[PDB]
Amino acid sequence: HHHSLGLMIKTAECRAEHRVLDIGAGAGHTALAFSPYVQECIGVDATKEMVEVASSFAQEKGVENVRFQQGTAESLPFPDDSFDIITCRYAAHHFSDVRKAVREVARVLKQDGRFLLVDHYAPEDPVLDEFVNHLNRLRDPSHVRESSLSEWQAMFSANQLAYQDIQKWNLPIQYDSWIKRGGTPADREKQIITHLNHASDEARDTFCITLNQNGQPISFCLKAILIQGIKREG
Ligand SMILES: C[S@@+](CC[C@H](N)C(=O)[O-])C[C@H]1O[C@@H](n2cnc3c(N)ncnc32)[C@H](O)[C@@H]1O
Repeated sequence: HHHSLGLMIKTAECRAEHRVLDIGAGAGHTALAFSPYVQECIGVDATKEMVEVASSFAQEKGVENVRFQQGTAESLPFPDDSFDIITCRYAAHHFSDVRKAVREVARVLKQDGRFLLVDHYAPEDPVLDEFVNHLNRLRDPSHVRESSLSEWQAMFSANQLAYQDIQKWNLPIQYDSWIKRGGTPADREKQIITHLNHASDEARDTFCITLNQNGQPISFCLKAILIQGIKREG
């Protein structure tokens, strides 16, 4: 995943003196990437098991200035106007209330502070929408929703956040490995496979469905993007 991550560093326009907050931080890859360039990274993740991974991994790469902690995006501990940068990467489709999360991002971000949000997203067409969302709840039962770009813009505007699409790009997925990494049972996998085999034309177009002649999926694409948001006023 080095591309999404590099873009954020290019787009973030770091400063020696900045403080960074990585939300849904995971094994903490974003949080570490930033570390050489900013003062301090803080990262939150909901699962405690992930805080530990993150924090030991930090230690393993011996970086002093990043630290992880447990919490949720819908309720960040931190004070208002207390970060220059916030990163959120392939985590939002997991939040149980993305509306609130943005509101919190808004709160805790400083004025003219930047929100670098990377994720994949539903196309505007609701039918294509369901398609890509249903393909992912099937793979990952923890998948809440990948909101659409209209939706992201409406949320940004709703929170005095100035929306800019830095760059889109298709996310190739190699079906076979995607399944492994995701741990899915062969029950669900059969539903995934039916799903991909009965794709509308529009669907197998928009998501690059490539299949073995036996119906067995080779590959497809998610729609990745990097929105950047900047806290202005209302
Ligand atoms: C798939 S990981 C994303 C990868 C990671 N953020 C990175 O940049 O490398 C999604 C993360 O979201 C966390 N998560 C799920 N719901 C959350 C929530 N409501 N608030 C904060 N984190 C959440 C999970 O623990 C998980 O680590």
